[PDB]
Amino acid sequence: ATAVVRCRTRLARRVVAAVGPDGLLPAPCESRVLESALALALLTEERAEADATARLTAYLRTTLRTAPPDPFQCAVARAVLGRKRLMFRTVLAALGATGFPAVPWEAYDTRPQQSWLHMEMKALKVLAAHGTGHPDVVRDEDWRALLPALEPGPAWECNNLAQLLALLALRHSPRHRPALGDVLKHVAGRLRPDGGMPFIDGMTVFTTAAAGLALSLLPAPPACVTPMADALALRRNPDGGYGFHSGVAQSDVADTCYVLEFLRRAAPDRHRTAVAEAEGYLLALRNPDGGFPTFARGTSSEIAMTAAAASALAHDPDRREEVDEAVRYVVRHQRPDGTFERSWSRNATNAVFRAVLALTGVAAHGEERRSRARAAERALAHLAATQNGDGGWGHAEAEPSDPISTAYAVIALARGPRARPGGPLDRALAYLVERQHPDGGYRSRPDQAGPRPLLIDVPALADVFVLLALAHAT
Repeated sequence: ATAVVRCRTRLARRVVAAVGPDGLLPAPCESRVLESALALALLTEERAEADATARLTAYLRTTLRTAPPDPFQCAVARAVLGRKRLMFRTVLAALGATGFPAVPWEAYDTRPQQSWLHMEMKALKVLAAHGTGHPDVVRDEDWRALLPALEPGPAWECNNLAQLLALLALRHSPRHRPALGDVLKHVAGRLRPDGGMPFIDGMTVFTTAAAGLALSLLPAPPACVTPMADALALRRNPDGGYGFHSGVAQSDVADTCYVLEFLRRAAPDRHRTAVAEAEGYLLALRNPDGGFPTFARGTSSEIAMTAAAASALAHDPDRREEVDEAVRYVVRHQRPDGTFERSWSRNATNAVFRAVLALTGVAAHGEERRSRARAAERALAHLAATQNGDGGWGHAEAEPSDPISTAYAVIALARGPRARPGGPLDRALAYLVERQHPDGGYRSRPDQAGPRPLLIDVPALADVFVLLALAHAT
């Protein structure tokens, strides 16, 4: 058949082969400068784990020299070697790189429902109180929020950044120091082969769900979709949603929508109860304006999450009203140039693809059909207007192409007119065909972020999102 189908086939064989007998597609996260620097600071201050500290030091020097990250992480590494604004500023101040923000202490107090950020901001509050010479300020409720960092094993919620900041704070407390020695051993044991510390253990639930969805959209889905569906469903949280990796108790809308989209196609009867519980999870999060947040009702609706939930819920015709109110929300928030707004993915094409799928997957007629079609047309026009000469898209309009940003654009354009020779979708597919490696895979600059906007590199996601685009486009 076509070069595109042959590319899709080779990629699908590779993705299937990567799924293990437990039904999971492993998705480890690469070492990151920020966490590697914090781990170095912590172990050095505690005069612990000499072998690990030297490996961390070598990792940071190599990475600064060969693949330097964004300027904030660079400044963090240089500090140790020799609200978001408040967080990042206080991190640099704790490492001696700048002054502590002259803010009321309440500036560090956040809603506990945002469990990871809450721990990070409490740890940073303690670091600022001690760093400015006001340790008496710290309240017992501040320390109490940090207690999960003293538990042995992997980090609480698989989050190495939160545990490291918490431990940097806790080492100032005589009452908590008996527990420090054993956790430092666990922290030191996490170093990757390159000597670095990753942000998180991985994103295997997110990645397995997106891969299952891609495989479920092929003409003949492989048999492995069933154990993949099984492996996801048995990991559901009590609220019916899904976190991004095994052992993540905080559910989120992005992960839950990929699981729900996959289960609806590959196991709607076998996992009927998990499907219903995921729909229930989403509906319980829905905001009065018709949008959906990432984690917690009462926080701002987000365009990409609202579009993802619209498409995920659209399968049930009984949810038509909530789905229409979500699509109406997407239309209302489209920007004057046809785009939407970034969040968990750092490229512009991510929210475009989610919006276009919501705008075209829910069947509409009459005035609302025209309104949705016009919005989808402007978004696809934005893609055509910003397409690079090589057929791909980058993270932003002037950036060089990358496969993941291009994959998102392809998913959207597959909802436009039929591909034609030399047209935008045709050229994008040709770009993806050309970027396929001998081993059948893709290598891409990463697009996930956390804490936004700092990039997270989960290399398993490149193959998975390219396969999802090729499954949509063929």
